Amino acid sequence: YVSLADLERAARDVLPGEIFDFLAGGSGTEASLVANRTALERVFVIPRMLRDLTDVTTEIDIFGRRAALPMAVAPVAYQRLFHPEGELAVARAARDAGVPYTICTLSSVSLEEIAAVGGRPWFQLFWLRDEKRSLDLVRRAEDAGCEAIVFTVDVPWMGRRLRDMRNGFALPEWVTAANFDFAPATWESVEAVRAHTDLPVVLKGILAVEDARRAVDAGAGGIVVSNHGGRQLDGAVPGIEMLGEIVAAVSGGCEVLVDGGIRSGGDVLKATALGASAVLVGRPVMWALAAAGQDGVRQLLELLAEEVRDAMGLAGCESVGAARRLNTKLG
Amino acid sequence: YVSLADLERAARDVLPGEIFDFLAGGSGTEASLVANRTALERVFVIPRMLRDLTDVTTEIDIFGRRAALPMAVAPVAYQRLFHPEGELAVARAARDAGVPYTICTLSSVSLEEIAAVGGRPWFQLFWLRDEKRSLDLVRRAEDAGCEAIVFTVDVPWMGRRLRDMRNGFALPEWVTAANFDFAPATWESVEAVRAHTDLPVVLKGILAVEDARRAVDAGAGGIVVSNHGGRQLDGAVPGIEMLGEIVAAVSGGCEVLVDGGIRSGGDVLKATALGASAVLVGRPVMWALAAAGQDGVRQLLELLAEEVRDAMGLAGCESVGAARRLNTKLG
Amino acid sequence: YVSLADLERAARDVLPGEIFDFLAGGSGTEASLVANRTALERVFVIPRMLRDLTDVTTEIDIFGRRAALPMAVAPVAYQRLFHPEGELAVARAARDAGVPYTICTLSSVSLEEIAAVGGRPWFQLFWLRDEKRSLDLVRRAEDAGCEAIVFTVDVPWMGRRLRDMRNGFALPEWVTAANFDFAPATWESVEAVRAHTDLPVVLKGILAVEDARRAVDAGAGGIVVSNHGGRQLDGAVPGIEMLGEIVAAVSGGCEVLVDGGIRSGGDVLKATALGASAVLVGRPVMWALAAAGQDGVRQLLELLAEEVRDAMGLAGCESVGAARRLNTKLG
Amino acid sequence: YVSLADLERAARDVLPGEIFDFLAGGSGTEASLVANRTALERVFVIPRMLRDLTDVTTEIDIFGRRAALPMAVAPVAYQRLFHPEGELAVARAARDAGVPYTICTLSSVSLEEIAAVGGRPWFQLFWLRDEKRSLDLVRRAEDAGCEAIVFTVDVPWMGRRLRDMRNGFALPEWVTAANFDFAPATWESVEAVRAHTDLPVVLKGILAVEDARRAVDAGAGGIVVSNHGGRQLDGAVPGIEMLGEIVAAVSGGCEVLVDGGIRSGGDVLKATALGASAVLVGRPVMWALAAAGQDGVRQLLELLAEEVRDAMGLAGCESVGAARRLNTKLG
Ligand SMILES: Cc1cc2nc3c(=O)[nH]c(=O)nc-3n(C[C@H](O)[C@H](O)[C@H](O)COP(=O)(O)O)c2cc1C
Ligand SMILES: Cc1cc2nc3c(=O)[nH]c(=O)nc-3n(C[C@H](O)[C@H](O)[C@H](O)COP(=O)(O)O)c2cc1C
Ligand SMILES: Cc1cc2nc3c(=O)[nH]c(=O)nc-3n(C[C@H](O)[C@H](O)[C@H](O)COP(=O)(O)O)c2cc1C
Ligand SMILES: Cc1cc2nc3c(=O)[nH]c(=O)nc-3n(C[C@H](O)[C@H](O)[C@H](O)COP(=O)(O)O)c2cc1C
Ligand SMILES: O=C(O)[C@@H](O)Cc1ccccc1
Ligand SMILES: O=C(O)[C@@H](O)Cc1ccccc1
Ligand SMILES: O=C(O)[C@@H](O)Cc1ccccc1
Ligand SMILES: O=C(O)[C@@H](O)Cc1ccccc1
Ligand SMILES: O=C(O)[C@@H](O)Cc1ccccc1
Ligand SMILES: O=C(O)[C@@H](O)Cc1ccccc1
Ligand SMILES: O=C(O)[C@@H](O)Cc1ccccc1
Ligand SMILES: O=C(O)[C@@H](O)Cc1ccccc1
Repeated sequence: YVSLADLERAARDVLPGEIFDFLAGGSGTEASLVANRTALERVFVIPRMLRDLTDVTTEIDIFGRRAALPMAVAPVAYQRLFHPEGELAVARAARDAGVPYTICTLSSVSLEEIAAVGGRPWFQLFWLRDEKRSLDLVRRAEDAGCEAIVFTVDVPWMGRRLRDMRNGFALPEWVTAANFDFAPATWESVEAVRAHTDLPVVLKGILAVEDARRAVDAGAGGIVVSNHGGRQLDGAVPGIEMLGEIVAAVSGGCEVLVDGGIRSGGDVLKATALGASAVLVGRPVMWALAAAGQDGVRQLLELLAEEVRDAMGLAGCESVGAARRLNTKLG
Repeated sequence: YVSLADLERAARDVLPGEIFDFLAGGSGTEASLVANRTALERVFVIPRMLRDLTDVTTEIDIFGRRAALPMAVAPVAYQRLFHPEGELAVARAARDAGVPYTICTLSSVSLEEIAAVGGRPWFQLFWLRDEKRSLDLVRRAEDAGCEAIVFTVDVPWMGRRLRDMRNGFALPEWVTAANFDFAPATWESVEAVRAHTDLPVVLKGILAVEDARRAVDAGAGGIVVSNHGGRQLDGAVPGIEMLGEIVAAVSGGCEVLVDGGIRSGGDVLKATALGASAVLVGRPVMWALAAAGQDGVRQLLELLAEEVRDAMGLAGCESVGAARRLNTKLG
Repeated sequence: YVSLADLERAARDVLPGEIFDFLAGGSGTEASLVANRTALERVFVIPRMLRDLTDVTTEIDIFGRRAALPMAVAPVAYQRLFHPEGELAVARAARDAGVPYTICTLSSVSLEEIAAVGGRPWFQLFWLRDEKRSLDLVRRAEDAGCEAIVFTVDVPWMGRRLRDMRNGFALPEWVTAANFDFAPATWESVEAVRAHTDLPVVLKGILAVEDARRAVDAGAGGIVVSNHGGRQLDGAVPGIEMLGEIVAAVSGGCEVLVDGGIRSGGDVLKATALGASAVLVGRPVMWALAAAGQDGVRQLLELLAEEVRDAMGLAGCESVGAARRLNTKLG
Repeated sequence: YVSLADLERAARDVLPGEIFDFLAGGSGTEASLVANRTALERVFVIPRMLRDLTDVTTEIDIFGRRAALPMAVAPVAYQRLFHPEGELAVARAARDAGVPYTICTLSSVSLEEIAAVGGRPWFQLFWLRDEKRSLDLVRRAEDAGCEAIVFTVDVPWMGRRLRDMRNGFALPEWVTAANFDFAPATWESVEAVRAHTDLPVVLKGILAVEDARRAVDAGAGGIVVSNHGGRQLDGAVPGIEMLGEIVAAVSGGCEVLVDGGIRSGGDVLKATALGASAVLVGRPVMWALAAAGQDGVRQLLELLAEEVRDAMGLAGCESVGAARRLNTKLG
């Protein structure tokens, strides 16, 4: 595998069609899904030359911990859909690569088992039905050693995924929500979470500038600027198109991550140059999982690591901070 | 049917080619027809998160009455072309959905029969040959219980529809202008109508900002920002491209509606976010009529209702007014 | 024929390939040729409604004479290439339509014969080898009753037409330059012409704003904002893209015409709305000539006349002057 | 051959696939490779008319010497890959055309043999492993009569060329680095070179404005605004998109060249109009070499010479300086 696109074809071959579609699809006409890629493709970097590259490092510090790359594995529900080892395969590869892994509320292996793998697990929260259970999930995650709560804020309910509707797709009987035996979140829900954990709370799915500033005011330790991979509002702006304005508005008040369509180290560089602290990567991690299990994800993460270092140095950046100071031009 | 596009294919199968073309076509090279869709596709919404969605409502008040959605059925002449029950099937489904139905001057069932169906009928006016007959049609409509006069102002004569010319298309002998046994409108014609009814007069086919302001000055209760579905001037700007500027110029002085290419609840949301009070929908209603009669239109209107509610809540809007305060970004 | 595009197909059928290519082609990679159409397609008109259309007229006064449309037939060399009656067929149809016809320096029928047809002939000048012969051609034209000298200023030499090179195209022995038994023009050449005729001198092939202003200063009675149909500099900006800026810069000091890709009455309207006094039309006139001789050109000119009137009234313009006051929007 | 594109097809026929790919390819997804052409295609020139063209000259003075065209042959490593005579064939044709030829550090014929051909050789430098050897290469070049040192500054290491990886491409045993029996460059390396030669030092691969100004401050005699033909950072902005801003920032302090996708005399004109002193041309020279050896390159250079003169005069420019004062418009 010499690009992330080799892995997509290999995943399409092995997965059942309806599962491939569950993974690949977006909501509505898939406008936002396609726009995530379009938007990245319009961005060109203006590289710097003749800088010292004797110690190029891709490491960052985030939410109290060193990460090997400015990247984390995005939350993706039900990973046993893609491979029998599911979340454990992905979490092991992430641990070994030094990349944070986001454990899902709807994980197909329990959060405690996943966290036992080690590494830098984060925990993604879907707000439940009741405040007390939501907060129980948060406490479980914190007790298990998760280092951040990734509160998903863009899913008051799920988007209408027409591929799944047409396929009549439903979870196989062999995949379950292993954390169990839901409701719209509000700012009051954010406060309830913030009051009940000492972990950084990261709001995932912020697109409006006013919401980014309120997230800081609310005591968030980060946000993820995201349209949920084009799976929520069809017609929502891509995160990458809001990122620059949002980074300027928070003015260092929280970490600002982005996701949506990141498919190479050059894409990571683009996101960094627009001001992102780090990115999330979703679908490609699942392609590598589907294609080759743990070793598949490990290979993906090594290819991304090499592509990020490559891109940084070709752009004259010895550190991620320097990459953030690069300028861009739209094509 | 899980999108409006399923219905188009079903209509293409059942209708005779030349009738499908009458419906689908525009004037000239169809530039304005295509641009209506292009323009909507360029618009992205910036959704808001974490707002109270406990009582999301799609209702609006317009021209004195509650409507269930910010939408009305556009005037489309000769609906017996598409189904034997014609306008009565459409008007019944609209009534049952709580959406206003626009009765045409060139309806293939008489305006009085259509209005007898009940619901919230509006009446569209083509200016006749003489002031007295025009005003008779208006009086008939008002006497029959129509709640607004939709004066079409963009048809001093008809556009050159090359599909129809090539097809040598002509009304079958079995469809007639059931309101009977025409001339360019002017501002003087608007005043004659305004002076002779107590109903709100809505000017349909306004694109210039100066014309929107004059419509307010003239005592219009609304306008429809529209290029007549690309069927009049070929090269006329899409309404959606003028809407924001026109909403700012009238500064609350009349309702501002838009039409042209609205094909989903996400499109409704876009129009709302650009400042529209409500939209009209034309061709898709006729596709549903052609495909499945009354029940077909009912299904379409239920799908739109669900898509509008979906979109609103995913964008953090509990009401249409809140949707109007959303910001947009062009792609 | 219900569009100008029907005529192109009919011309492609009858003409020998290499002659069709001579007609259709441009210089280089044909970038400027294609851009003429692209540019027109980006322009949308903002129509006005509810104006008096009781006496819509397409007439204009130009260079001392009434014309039936804001349009003239562009100079196109060697029209016997396309039909045996060549320039006489075209000039007769133009006369009968009330449109000025531009007689070429390289006409395949003598300028005196063409002018004998009557109508409103103009004469296009290519600068010769010597000042005295150039001026003889001008005197011949004036003596024959031509009403304007269209001095071509964008051909210091001919563009590299790769279709013709590949075809090894050469004038058949049966077509000759009937005005005979060339050199780069300069501003000094313009003055020599201006000093030797009382006719309005029109500089054809102006694209820079500074050249438009100098043309006024030089005593030109008009200019044609033009990239020579994409046949001269490959990469020259389309005239339509310079027109607005040039109209503002001359501020009524001379007539400002445009050409390049005008293929409908809607295109005429666009050019007018951008500020053109009139347009030239080239290739479509030759398609109609090739397809059906005199009667073919007559049909084209009647179709354009109807399309121009149609477009004007749909846009609320009772006169060409009103069309010039329309606003536009780029798509 | 009547365009540069005829030569590409002829090269594709004769070269082995993997060598054609080595030549044609870029890094990553080839975004920057494609963008070099896109960017040129967006540029339109605004030509001037009616200027004196009695003595049109394409000559320029650069780095102390007259060149016949505002163009040089770009450095391209290992030219014996494309033809058995390699660099000598290219250098002979360049000499005979009066165009500077850039001898590569990785030339497949020794720099001394190439320079013995005569003409205006320049020498391109890749920074070595040690300062003393780098400087030896520079001294060799100067001793051999090279007239400028083209220091490549955009290759701290090589880009990831996926075509070559997929092809498993490797230098045949019959091609060697004939100058021998590498390390990231820095500004300190530039100074070491500048201190050790009296030749103008030209930094090739500058894209940021701040780097252009520092190059002047560093005592460079020129720069080449370049993304290395899309072979280094995938996502690097095209040089042509930075050129105008960089020319304004150096304000005459050094020569500013550009490369990337120059494929015609019209493209040369575009680069000149954006402010370039001269261009480099890479891939097309290798196509002509592959197709027809020395005589192939000679034919290419004659075709470019004629296309540059053609374009200049059609645009009203009697000299390259006048071409630099042309304005442009983006399409
Ligand atoms: C199959 C699938 C399941 C997902 N499940 C979740 C989830 O449970 N929670 C969440 O916050 N995001 C979820 N996401 C969204 C991802 O976290 C991420 O925002 C999106 O996939 C990012 O884009 P990418 O896949 O283009 O890299 C899911 C995405 C996919 C494709
Ligand atoms: C077949 C057909 C007939 C129409 N008849 C009328 C009419 O009688 N009066 C009118 O004002 N608009 C008429 N319209 C225009 C519609 O009211 C509406 O402006 C246009 O169709 C809106 O766009 P949409 O079809 O893209 O939703 C007609 C449209 C179509 C397609
Ligand atoms: C076959 C052909 C021959 C032409 N000959 C001349 C000429 O002799 N003089 C001139 O000024 N323009 C000449 N032109 C350019 C036209 O006058 C006009 O600028 C160009 O064709 C306008 O565009 P259109 O063909 O797109 O309508 C010629 C154009 C064509 C296609
Ligand atoms: C096969 C190949 C080899 C190259 N080798 C070198 C090199 O040794 N040094 C260098 O500075 N640039 C090198 N370049 C880049 C060229 O100098 C030039 O920047 C690029 O090819 C310019 O674009 P063009 O090929 O689009 O005209 C090479 C380019 C190609 C295609
Ligand atoms: O995009 C998302 O967040 C959802 O698709 C995750 C999910 C999948 C399946 C069932 C429930 C939830
Ligand atoms: O308005 C801005 O500043 C960004 O939306 C521009 C942008 C477009 C596409 C991708 C990234 C950024
Ligand atoms: O777009 C419109 O408004 C017309 O097509 C309506 C109409 C149809 C048929 C006959 C007359 C009128
Ligand atoms: O000028 C403006 O402000 C709008 O025309 C922009 C727009 C384009 C496309 C769609 C909607 C809006
Ligand atoms: O575009 C033009 O103006 C030329 O093609 C006219 C011409 C044709 C043939 C020979 C000479 C001149
Ligand atoms: O800069 C301007 O104002 C015109 O070039 C814009 C334009 C583009 C395309 C067509 C016409 C006009
Ligand atoms: O683009 C470049 O500069 C390299 O491809 C040149 C090179 C080719 C082969 C081996 C080493 C270096
Ligand atoms: O910003 C500018 O001024 C140039 O990037 C514009 C440009 C685009 C494409 C080609 C050349 C120039």
